[PDB]
Amino acid sequence: QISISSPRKRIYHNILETIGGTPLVELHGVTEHPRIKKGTRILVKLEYFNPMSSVKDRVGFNIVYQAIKDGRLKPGMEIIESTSGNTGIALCQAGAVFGYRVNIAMPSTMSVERQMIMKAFGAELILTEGKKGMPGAIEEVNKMIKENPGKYFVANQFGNPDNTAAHHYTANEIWEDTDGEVDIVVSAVGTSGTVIGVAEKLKEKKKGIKIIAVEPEESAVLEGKAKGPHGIQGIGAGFIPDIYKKEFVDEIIPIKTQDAWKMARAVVKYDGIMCGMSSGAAILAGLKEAEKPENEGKTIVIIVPSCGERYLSTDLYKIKDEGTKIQILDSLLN
Amino acid sequence: EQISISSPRKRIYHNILETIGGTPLVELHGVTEHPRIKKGTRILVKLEYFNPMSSVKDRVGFNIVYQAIKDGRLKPGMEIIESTSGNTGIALCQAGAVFGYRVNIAMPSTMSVERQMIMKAFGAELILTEGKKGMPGAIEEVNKMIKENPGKYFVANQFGNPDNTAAHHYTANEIWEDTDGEVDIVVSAVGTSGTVIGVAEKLKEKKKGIKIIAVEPEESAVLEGKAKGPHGIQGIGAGFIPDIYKKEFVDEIIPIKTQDAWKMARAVVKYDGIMCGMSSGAAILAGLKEAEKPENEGKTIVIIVPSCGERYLSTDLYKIKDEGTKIQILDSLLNEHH
Ligand SMILES: *Cc1c(COP(=O)(O)O)cnc(C)c1O
Ligand SMILES: *Cc1c(COP(=O)(O)O)cnc(C)c1O
Repeated sequence: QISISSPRKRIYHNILETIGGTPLVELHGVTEHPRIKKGTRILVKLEYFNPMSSVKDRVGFNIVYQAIKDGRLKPGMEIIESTSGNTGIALCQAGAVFGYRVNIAMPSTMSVERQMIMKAFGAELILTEGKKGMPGAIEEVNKMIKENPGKYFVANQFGNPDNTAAHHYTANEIWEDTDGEVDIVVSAVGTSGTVIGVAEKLKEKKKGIKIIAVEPEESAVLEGKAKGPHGIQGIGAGFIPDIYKKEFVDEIIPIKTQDAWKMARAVVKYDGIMCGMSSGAAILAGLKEAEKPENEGKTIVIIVPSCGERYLSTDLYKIKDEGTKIQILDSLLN
Repeated sequence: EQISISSPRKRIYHNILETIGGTPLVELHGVTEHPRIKKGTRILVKLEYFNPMSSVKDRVGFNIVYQAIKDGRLKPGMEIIESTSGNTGIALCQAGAVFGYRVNIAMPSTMSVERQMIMKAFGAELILTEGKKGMPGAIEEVNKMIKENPGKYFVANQFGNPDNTAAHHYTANEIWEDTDGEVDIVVSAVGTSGTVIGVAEKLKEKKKGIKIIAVEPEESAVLEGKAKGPHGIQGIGAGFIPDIYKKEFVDEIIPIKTQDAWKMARAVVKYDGIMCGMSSGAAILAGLKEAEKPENEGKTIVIIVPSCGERYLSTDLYKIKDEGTKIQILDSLLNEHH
């Protein structure tokens, strides 16, 4: 028997109130492996259920809403951030609701898709020199702040603890949804707001929970390697964010870009869940935990930051995989 | 005011299909700020893009496949087929993936390449038909395939399948529960008509006096008895009256111009921060038109929002950049006289 969702029994005052309370869903297709025991539970928390389909919805909202409550953002000021991704979308959504102008700086070469999304929300785009990358976008933001003191609130996603703090809700949802049974949480790391915010709130609930960060093998900076070229969009920032707190992270798992994409392909094919690239990374790390003998019967929760639809212009679904399901899962796990 | 985000669901879903439905009902504020709309009337949008694949059709793909499995119309060995280049294709692929059935989707080779990619990701077999022939070419090929392979295929038949309409009794129950029975008017832009009919069937059981409004393109006003015509409101205006349409359940039909549907959608995202799709712009505009009627003062108006704007980035939806303040834009959208 299969029951769909019941009424929410709420009228939301605006779209920001629909942020969070994201669903926790059992994996079955990709967990069908002789070495993963029946009792081991592998669950994915689908952050693309947020109104703009990513985990960053929580971040854009909390950063802006807190700044407004704080007086760090007040009438006549504008929001600014250098970002070409989900954070920019999330800031645009918050700014639209609150009635604050949003300025997003990114290299002109970037996501013309996400550019259009940001413009649709009424953002002013600051398109910087393509060859200078994100450093060039940050550079222009700093120049604008210098020339206009008092005008701008900078979101500062990698240094702002309102990022981290938003994920106390993420943690509370994992705790409640699992009835306190969660044993391990796996999170692919971009800003690190999720892994740290979740870790600190869950540790408050149960010290024994294992917290696993995931990063690209090609840019394993949390593990002390250097910034390198990789293809896992949304993670591998190439530095350790100021909001990172190593004390709260129990293990770091490196995942190859190609394996993350291949995992994401298997998850949509065998579970009907259209996860993004970083989710492929997290889920593979989670499956690797799930086959460990010391983890038999444990409840493993894996954060899924975004949906595959935001990746159609990428190479994510371009490579075809050879073999049967078990062949594909063996190739990922070996 | 205090802004509070959503509480935990307090559920572990056995699979992705269990996350379908129970979509949020959200107040509009920004686009309702016009002198002709009274403070007391409540204008709400039901955001069907909260479904796992971001459209109302998740309910339809699911219920069509599930009810067919339960009935025995779909059984092991058979494959699912449908000619569709829209959201129904995606919803069938999602259902097929979870239930473990092959899904065959037919569409013109030139139509929605992005959602072609989405469907293939889900493991669907794409039947790409001659571009110039359009959807009739796709329907023709599905017809050929089922004729040659009797018993092999289960046809979803979205425009004639009572399981489409039936799925919307849940949509109706959600509207009913979320409004504490206060809902007065439901506005739905019509594609298959599953939503407007299924909602009407169930709500008309709850209380007398709930006004059911269908919305269609001004250019293809076939429900109002006008002739089929070219229009740009993706997801609606099929050009015919679907077999599941029941005119007795519909109180009024509102035609909306393509250009106005787009402009409304642009306004909703900019002033309410809600990224609704094209057909949503049509439904919302119709809803605001209801909200300005004096007989509707203080009523609760519920507008179906079938899809999100991100599915429209390759269209002209956001290419036109409206000049003018919020009040000029809203005033220009409501200014038609009748
Ligand atoms: C932000 C993001 C992440 C990482 O989440 P953090 O909380 O920033 O570490 C992973 N994937 C995608 C697609 C993201 O946008
Ligand atoms: C299906 C659909 C509609 C219309 O809903 P019906 O229940 O088929 O009438 C409107 N917009 C979009 C984008 C759709 O996919």
